[PDB]
Amino acid sequence: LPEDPRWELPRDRLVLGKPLGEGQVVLAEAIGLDKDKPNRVTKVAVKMLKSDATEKDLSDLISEMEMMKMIGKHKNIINLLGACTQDGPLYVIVEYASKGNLREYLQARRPPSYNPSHNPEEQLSSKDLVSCAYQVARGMEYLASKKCIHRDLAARNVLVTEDNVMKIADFGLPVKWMAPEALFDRIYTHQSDVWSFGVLLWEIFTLGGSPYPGVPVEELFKLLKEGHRMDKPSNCTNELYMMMRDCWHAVPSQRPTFKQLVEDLDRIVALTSNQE
Ligand SMILES: COc1cc(OC)c(Cl)c(N2Cc3cnc(NC4CCCCC4)nc3N([C@H]3CCN(C(=O)/C=C/CN(C)C)C3)C2=O)c1Cl
Repeated sequence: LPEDPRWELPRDRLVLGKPLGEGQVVLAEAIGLDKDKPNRVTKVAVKMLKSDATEKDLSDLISEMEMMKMIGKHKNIINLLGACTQDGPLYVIVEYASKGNLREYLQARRPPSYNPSHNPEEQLSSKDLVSCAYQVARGMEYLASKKCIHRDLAARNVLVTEDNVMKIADFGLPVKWMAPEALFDRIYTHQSDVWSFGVLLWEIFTLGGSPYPGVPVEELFKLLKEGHRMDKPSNCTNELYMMMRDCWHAVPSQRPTFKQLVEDLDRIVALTSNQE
């Protein structure tokens, strides 16, 4: 594989740590990732091919990496940090998110709807929830501006850092998150991503609720054509419900853009107190 000096990090500068999940992702420590601070260690996530991996697996991993190079940096996406491509197997180094995906993060913060965790965490304010939504919309607005269409936007594909920064995941590569047009015609656009975001908003305000609970997949597209839409979560403002519903406009052209959603969420965040 051709070397790329803009991203290469010597292999011995990376201390492989524990599994993070399934190629596969391990936690690691990078020594001197910032060339200005060569004695600093930074926790990172690393992706590499699985044990019984194919040629297709390899070139997808490369495509993902090359795509990540082009998209550029934004604080609300999982950014590329480097790669080990030479002295052995391919490693792709990206930012680490210690607090899990948003779906788990939220569930684990439910009041003791059911809390599956034996290790529960502290309650989130109303302002925190809106601000989570705002950050995710910022992520997507940036991705949309670089002409990237996600296709599987959902709370499970948002990750949360140690500092509670929301970061879009796997943006360079389930039916209950798809716009109808994607579901039927396999037509994915920025507008279908906006649909997916509405579902993601509903997850936020159900603290990780499963969408369309009890509805079988088979039925769902029909129900959707007939104008079926999820009910408002028990604890969600009418305003934020309207945003969900706008995201779920049957006509893709009539949905708001991520640009507009960011603006709207910015206003709502500033209008929601830390105490309400
Ligand atoms: C090219 O490499 C990547 C490209 C990416 O998007 C463009 C992403 Cl999102 C990733 N990441 C980076 C990443 C960063 N931090 C974490 N933290 C874990 C969160 C899950 C709990 C422990 C820490 N994970 C990353 N992973 C995956 C690894 C597993 N992930 C999950 O959400 C797993 C959920 C399963 N539950 C039951 C624990 C996210 C990734 O796949 C990686 Cl490694």
